[PDB]
Amino acid sequence: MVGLIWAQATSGVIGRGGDIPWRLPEDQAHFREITMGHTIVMGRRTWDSLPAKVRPLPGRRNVVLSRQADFMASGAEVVGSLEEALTSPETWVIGGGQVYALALPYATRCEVTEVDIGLPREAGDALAPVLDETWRGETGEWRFSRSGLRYRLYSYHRS
Ligand SMILES: NC(=O)C1=CN([C@@H]2O[C@H](COP(=O)(O)OP(=O)(O)OC[C@H]3O[C@@H](n4cnc5c(N)ncnc54)[C@H](OP(=O)(O)O)[C@@H]3O)[C@@H](O)[C@H]2O)C=CC1
Ligand SMILES: Nc1nc2ncc(CNc3ccc(C(=O)N[C@@H](CCC(=O)O)C(=O)O)c(O)c3)nc2c(=O)[nH]1
Repeated sequence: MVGLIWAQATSGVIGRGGDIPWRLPEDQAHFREITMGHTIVMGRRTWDSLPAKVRPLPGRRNVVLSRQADFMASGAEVVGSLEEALTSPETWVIGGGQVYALALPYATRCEVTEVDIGLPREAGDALAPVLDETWRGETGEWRFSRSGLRYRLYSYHRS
């Protein structure tokens, strides 16, 4: 089972300027709950974007995709291909835009947070993959974050 997990603005934006363009602590706790105890796979940029305090993310086997054969990330397994990254039975792909797109065909679950923030797409943003009609989804109820932003959770699956 390969799953993808991400949070997006309604527009599809997931990243800008090498970071995530909003604050939503409740969603980050959700991320931890889903991923804890599993292998997680991410692109090198997403690894770079993790706060030092949680790089690597604790309690998870951190796998990082890079085309730099020499790249080393403390506490992570650097691999050069998606094939080498997807060897664990349950794997969560945690981004970013490039790696979500790469892994989408391999995935049978998506755990998606929609963030109700006005954030029109800009050139060079990182974007969420678009889920087509092969996916079946359940839509959760809107909640307000302590940050003031409304958000909701989707669970998608395809067999
Ligand atoms: N809101 C959310 O849920 C999330 C948001 N983000 C945001 O996403 C953005 C980063 O996404 P993005 O810029 O797309 O970069 P990624 O995180 O997807 O990392 C891309 C890097 O992965 C490596 N890579 C890509 N394709 C391959 C391949 N086929 N084989 C081997 N290595 C490969 C390269 O590393 P190298 O260059 O070292 O070769 C490439 O530069 C940031 O802004 C981050 O904050 C990230 C995760 C979740
Ligand atoms: N839905 C959803 N998916 C994501 N998938 C990938 C990334 C990449 N960026 C991340 C991922 C995790 C953290 C992080 O600090 N996580 C900690 C703290 C958890 C907590 O605060 O309770 C942990 O998991 O232990 C981060 O600072 C950036 N983000 C999200 C995201 O924000 N939302």
